[PDB]
Amino acid sequence: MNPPPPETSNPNKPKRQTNQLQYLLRVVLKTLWKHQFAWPFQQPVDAVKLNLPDYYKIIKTPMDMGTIKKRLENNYYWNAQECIQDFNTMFTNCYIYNKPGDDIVLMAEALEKLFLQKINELPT
Ligand SMILES: Nc1cc(-n2ccnc2)c2cc(O)cc(O)c2n1
Repeated sequence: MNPPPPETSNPNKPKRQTNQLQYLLRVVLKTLWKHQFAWPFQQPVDAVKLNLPDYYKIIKTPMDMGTIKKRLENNYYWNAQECIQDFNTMFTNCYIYNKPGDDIVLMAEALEKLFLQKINELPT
């Protein structure tokens, strides 16, 4: 049984649009999305479909690029740092659930390096 996915809207949370958050959607997320190793990370982990019944017994703060994308489209974040923290949660979850050298880990590590290159310089 999968948990509910992370929220992509919250009326109690203030919204904001910044140049940096626009960039994280238009440039960073949409470039990572096209990477050959992006597909495992484009939606929440379906533990039922993927036959990973222990996934959410281990990962208690799930995050994925589909959720991040919807948050960016919703102007859900206050600032770029909040969105960057969601990317880092996504990568860290993969490294927690899996072991060094696993195929999925190699995929996450390549995306993380590309992510860090793209956010090295943000607009002002
Ligand atoms: N051991 C695995 C297998 C995955 N997977 C398997 C088939 N498709 C994705 C997987 C997918 C993710 O988004 C994150 C993970 O931490 C995963 N870990």
